[PDB]
Amino acid sequence: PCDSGWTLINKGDPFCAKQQSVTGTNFATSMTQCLNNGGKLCDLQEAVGMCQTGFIPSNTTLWISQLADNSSAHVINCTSGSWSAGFYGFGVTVDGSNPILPYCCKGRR
Amino acid sequence: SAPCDSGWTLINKGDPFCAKQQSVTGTNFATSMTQCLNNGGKLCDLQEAVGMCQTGFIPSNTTLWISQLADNSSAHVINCTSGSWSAGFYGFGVTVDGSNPILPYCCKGRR
Amino acid sequence: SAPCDSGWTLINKGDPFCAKQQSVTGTNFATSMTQCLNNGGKLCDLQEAVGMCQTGFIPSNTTLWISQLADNSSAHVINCTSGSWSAGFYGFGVTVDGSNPILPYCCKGRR
Repeated sequence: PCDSGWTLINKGDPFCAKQQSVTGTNFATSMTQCLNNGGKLCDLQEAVGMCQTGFIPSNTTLWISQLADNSSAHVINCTSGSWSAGFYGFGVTVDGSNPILPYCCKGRR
Repeated sequence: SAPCDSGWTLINKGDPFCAKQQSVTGTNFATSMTQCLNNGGKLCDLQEAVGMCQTGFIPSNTTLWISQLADNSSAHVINCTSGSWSAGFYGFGVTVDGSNPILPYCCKGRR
Repeated sequence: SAPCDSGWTLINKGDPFCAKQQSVTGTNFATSMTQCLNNGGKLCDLQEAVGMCQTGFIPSNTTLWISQLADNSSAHVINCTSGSWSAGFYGFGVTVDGSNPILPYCCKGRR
């Protein structure tokens, strides 16, 4: 159901996700990279589903698609299956001990 | 040739989608989302709730979670009354909006 | 077959999706959402607007609503100029962003 390099996440309506980088990347760069790879930054529920599946490693922070304000965006941290929310300015690349990784999601093919 | 899974209902607003009421009891945000994800769907976003209210699939005077955070600790709810909608927000652990219970509704794509 | 319906354009950015400018004059948030819902779609989200700007579908110096709320009374807008985007927020009844009319854009899934 997913293109080469993507993974079928079986939560909600199953979708396809991919960790796009191992480097800490800012918000706009994350979104643009994912858009160039035929996908989008995952929303809140897709992040929660990937965390519940174990697809996202424990204690990992990623940018989700929601804005916190005109100059900030929300991050989701995944640890031991549970999710927590935060936000940062568009230019931030490191959420405490975790570099903020870009994760792309897209529909089933 | 059914447009939805059994237990789900086609809402003809925007691109028609499939909605289902998960529970009749007030439920917090995290449990709402987890139950929707475990029922093959996800929490309805703002426009899906507006469509379900305009169609009448959501009865008058109904408060339900939507899939947008209000801050790191809160999420938005939508109240539906007399065919019109209004937005509010509440902490994750909250299960009640005034006299109304915050009910979980799930949405997914038309099949 | 055709990826989009008559009037809608396939946007080749992110998950490729069908889009349509719903009006040429400033429209408030609620009327924008209602027009989109009544014409088979919904207000585009943040990444859909960013893609439409990066592909050139959105002309330069264009402000449009998106589907996210900034609070219970306001919604976010995206302005596209050159290849780049910026985020603002305005009350539901606002029609103009500075000297830019707030235009409604509808988005939906392909095929």
